[PDB]
Amino acid sequence: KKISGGSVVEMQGDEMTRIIWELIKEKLIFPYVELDLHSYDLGIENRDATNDQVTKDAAEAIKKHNVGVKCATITPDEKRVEEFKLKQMWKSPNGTIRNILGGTVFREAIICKNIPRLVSGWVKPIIIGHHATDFVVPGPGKVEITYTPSDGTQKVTYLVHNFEEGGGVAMGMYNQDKSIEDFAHSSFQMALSKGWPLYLSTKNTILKKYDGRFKDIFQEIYDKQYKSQFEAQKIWYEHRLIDDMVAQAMKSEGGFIWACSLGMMTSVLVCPDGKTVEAEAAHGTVTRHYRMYQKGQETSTNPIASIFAWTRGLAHRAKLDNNKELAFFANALEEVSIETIEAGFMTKDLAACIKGLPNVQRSDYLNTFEFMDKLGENLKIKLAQA
Amino acid sequence: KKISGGSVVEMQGDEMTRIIWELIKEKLIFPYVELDLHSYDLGIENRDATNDQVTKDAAEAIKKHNVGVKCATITPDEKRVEEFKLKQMWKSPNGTIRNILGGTVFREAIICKNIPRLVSGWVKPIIIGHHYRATDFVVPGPGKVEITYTPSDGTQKVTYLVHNFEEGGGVAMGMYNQDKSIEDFAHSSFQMALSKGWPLYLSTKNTILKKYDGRFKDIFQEIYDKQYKSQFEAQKIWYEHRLIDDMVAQAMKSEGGFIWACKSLGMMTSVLVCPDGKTVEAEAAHGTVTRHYRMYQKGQETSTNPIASIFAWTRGLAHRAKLDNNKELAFFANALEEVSIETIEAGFMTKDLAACIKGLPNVQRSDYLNTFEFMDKLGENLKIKLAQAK
Ligand SMILES: NC(=O)C1=CN([C@@H]2O[C@H](COP(=O)(O)OP(=O)(O)OC[C@H]3O[C@@H](n4cnc5c(N)ncnc54)[C@H](OP(=O)(O)O)[C@@H]3O)[C@@H](O)[C@H]2O)C=CC1
Ligand SMILES: NC(=O)C1=CN([C@@H]2O[C@H](COP(=O)(O)OP(=O)(O)OC[C@H]3O[C@@H](n4cnc5c(N)ncnc54)[C@H](OP(=O)(O)O)[C@@H]3O)[C@@H](O)[C@H]2O)C=CC1
Ligand SMILES: CN1C(=O)/C(=C\c2ccc(=O)[nH]c2)NC1=S
Repeated sequence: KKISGGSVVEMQGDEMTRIIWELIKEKLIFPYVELDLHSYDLGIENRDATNDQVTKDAAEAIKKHNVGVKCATITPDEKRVEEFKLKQMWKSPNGTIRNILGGTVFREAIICKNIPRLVSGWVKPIIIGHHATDFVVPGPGKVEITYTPSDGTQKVTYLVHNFEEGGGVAMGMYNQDKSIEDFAHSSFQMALSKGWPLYLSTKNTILKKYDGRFKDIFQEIYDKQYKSQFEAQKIWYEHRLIDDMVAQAMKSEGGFIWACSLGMMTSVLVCPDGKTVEAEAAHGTVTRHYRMYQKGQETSTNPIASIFAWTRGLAHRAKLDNNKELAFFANALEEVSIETIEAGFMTKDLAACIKGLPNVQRSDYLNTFEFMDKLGENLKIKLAQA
Repeated sequence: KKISGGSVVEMQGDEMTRIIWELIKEKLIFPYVELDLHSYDLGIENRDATNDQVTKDAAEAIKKHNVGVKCATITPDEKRVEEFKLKQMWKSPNGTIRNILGGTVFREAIICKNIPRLVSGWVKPIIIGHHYRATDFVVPGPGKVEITYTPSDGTQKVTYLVHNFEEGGGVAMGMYNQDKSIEDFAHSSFQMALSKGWPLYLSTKNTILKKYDGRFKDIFQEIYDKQYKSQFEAQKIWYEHRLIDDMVAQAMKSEGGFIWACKSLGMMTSVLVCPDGKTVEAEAAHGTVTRHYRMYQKGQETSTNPIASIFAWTRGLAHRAKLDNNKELAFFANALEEVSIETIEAGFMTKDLAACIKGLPNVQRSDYLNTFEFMDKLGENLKIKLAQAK
């Protein structure tokens, strides 16, 4: 009577998102889906309690089971250490996981037809994917950067700058071909999965050789694994330059992968091998909202990013398992969310995008529990019907 | 009769901006201001003709007279060489001038109330300083990339491994920065904050590049304490280093009204600020507007935006005034800046602004004036505004 989801690593979070997260599982996921769930408590007091072990433990779990969905979690500073009496200034969980998993991060804003987009439109969303020794130079003299190949066949030495002025500062950066390659695979697969064109954008004219190598190693992997599958879906890859991008793009239908309100932005880390994926929101814990919540005040916090974390995650578990039932479900919910907002029912943040904050009458939007309630109602219906 | 302006270095540019600059002069400056005008014609023909000499001179002039106003100039490339049979693909004027005067470039966007902004929280303006010359090359296969510092005083050289490539090849690059260059950045930066009475913010990835951005933060504080804290507190402003992630946070959540030191185009104003805090060069941040200019050539109606260009004149003129204690000029410059904003805030604008409000597809002709009409309306409100302050 319920769907078999399968293996999902979930990660609990902090403050206001910890609440929405629970609200989602309760009203939107568990009433409908059975999962073999590898839950990991990543909330600040638990991370401290276990010496950030829970984090490493979770990351390994995702590596194992391919699918991870993550609630937003407190990264620590002074005030935090002071607040929870933390033993240490724990390294961002995103950082720790990203480190054990690799891959490249894709960021997509969810588009609602009644919600202002920067460009008037933009019917379909653009999907953005983003991609050293430094020292002091006491006084004058040459800083040269020099390359000797393994076989000692040559030696190239380029001068970085000659200091006759005084001292300064200097640095050296590198980048292996492998990493560029992983960036490419991920970039093309992303374009495949979402059946959309891919673009690349570089300096290329300034940092010629560096950004050149990117142009190249993309082309090559395209022309030897992807030129084929791509046109098998009437969909291209192409290069371009940053300002010529923003050119034909800020006058575009939108809806392509481009390689280089917060409640609506969705990040996803897509690993090299295409099989492993972690989804989360792009926003934080929404502390301001949670302080209010604590104070007994009413809140209007956008659960969409967090929802899409779930769906995109579930979507990818379905894909892997070859699970048409589940696949349908994830999609069905992604629909209901956009549907419900387009229907006019929405949280305060969205309402502000439409009317501007000074203009928002309480009856223009719904509070956190009201909006979550409404999606619950609309999901229940939409599923009952089709 | 007219206000005595003083020494001002004028540079004339190309294409649409050339047409507009002549209108700004004719209609808005000259009628009210006499000026000891060192003009230099930075047209492309003339730059060609004189063997980019006129450029150099203009820079040298600005050096000597402290105040410049630049019209947008063509930067050549292959296509341009053909169009103009150029003797040579001459370097970017700004490039030439900036490498003679030094200092720090500063963009401020001009904000009208009726113009959908980037963030509606930004009710007051945000001014951004930016600091290029990095050597980069391709590792074809395995080997070591090392970066070596040999002191000029004969002390043992110092070698850092940048990466030892075993599995494959890749890319590499050195980057550098002189103390002088950073000192300059800091000064220019504190100069401009005091100038504009707004507070100053430096951002870095200092945590991540301990030594490289470490130097900046330091050099900035060390300069800030040694000679600006006094003047800063004695004006209710402050300096402060921050990290980029904190810095965009506070920015996106702010009221605007601050200068930030960082390591629509007809409303963007570029200002080169020399460290001495005595020389300034003003210019619109946009280019020569060929697209519009070729429309103008073929007899068609244009609606190009003069504000950017006008503010070149006004910061230049304003700085001149401030230098010379010219209370009369000072007023005028402001008076004109306001009239600008005002006129647009009154509905009278160019097509590009009209499309900021009504959406590019929904822009009807009656929403906006064309270049020449709008330029007149500026002329009209200026006269009127000026007549009122008397
Ligand atoms: N683990 C993770 O993935 C991340 C964690 N964080 C953590 O978040 C904590 C504090 O977050 P902070 O950086 O202050 O800001 P957040 O990114 O948490 O959100 C700050 C502001 O953005 C708006 N906002 C963001 N998300 C939503 C939403 N879903 N619905 C409605 N409004 C939203 C609200 O604006 P308004 O005030 O106008 O209502 C909110 O006050 C920090 O401790 C940080 O470490 C941050 C980012 C990612
Ligand atoms: N000397 C200088 O400081 C600079 C010079 N240039 C030079 O300009 C030439 C061509 O410039 P280009 O690349 O077209 O860049 P431009 O800055 O001239 O502008 C390109 C587009 O931006 C919009 N735009 C810019 N300024 C205005 C304005 N004042 N009013 C209305 N719309 C505006 C127009 O778009 P739309 O067509 O949609 O109206 C315009 O076609 C080159 O040779 C280049 O080197 C460029 C930048 C700076
Ligand atoms: C405005 N502008 C430039 O500055 C430019 C190139 C440049 C500038 C300074 C320098 O030191 N080297 C190169 N081209 C255009 S247009």
